[PDB]
Amino acid sequence: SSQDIISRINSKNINNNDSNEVKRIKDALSIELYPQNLSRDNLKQMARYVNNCVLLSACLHYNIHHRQDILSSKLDSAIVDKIIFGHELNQSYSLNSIDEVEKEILNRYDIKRESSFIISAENYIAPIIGESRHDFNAVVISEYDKKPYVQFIDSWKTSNILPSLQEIKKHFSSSGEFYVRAYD
Ligand code: NA
Repeated sequence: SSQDIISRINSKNINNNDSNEVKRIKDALSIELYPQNLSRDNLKQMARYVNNCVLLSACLHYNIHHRQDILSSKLDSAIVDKIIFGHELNQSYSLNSIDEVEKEILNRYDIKRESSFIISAENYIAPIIGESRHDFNAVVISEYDKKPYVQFIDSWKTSNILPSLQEIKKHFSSSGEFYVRAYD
């Protein structure tokens, strides 16, 4: 798979309107197992390893999928997805709150055991700039004899890379859509 990334990122079959973006990605991206059942501490180490929020979140998603620390950073999510995964990842319908994101993810896990997702928020409050598009990650953690829970992961937000639901909710007002996507 990582060799397919290398082929895509260096290819000449690219619309020149996308050239600078692909170059920014190529410049940032580095290419170098974790257990099948991840722990919260595993996720912390993976989030630290990878660290632009769209690139970071896609890198982390990829690493989680392969259970290995492969991609890191040293942007249109469609272009990023095409490079890292080889296609755009299919999205959910728009969701209206981070609470609803959590519920949808728990439902997907309940039915299909799908456990790792990229979240795209429209009106995330970033420092200084305010409401803005922001990507981050969510993984379902299953600890012994405990109900599965959603761990949000924001590898960009280095002050708190594993926020609680309460903490991440601080970064939203009622303004905003959310979308969930995942590599299959
Ligand atoms: Na926070």
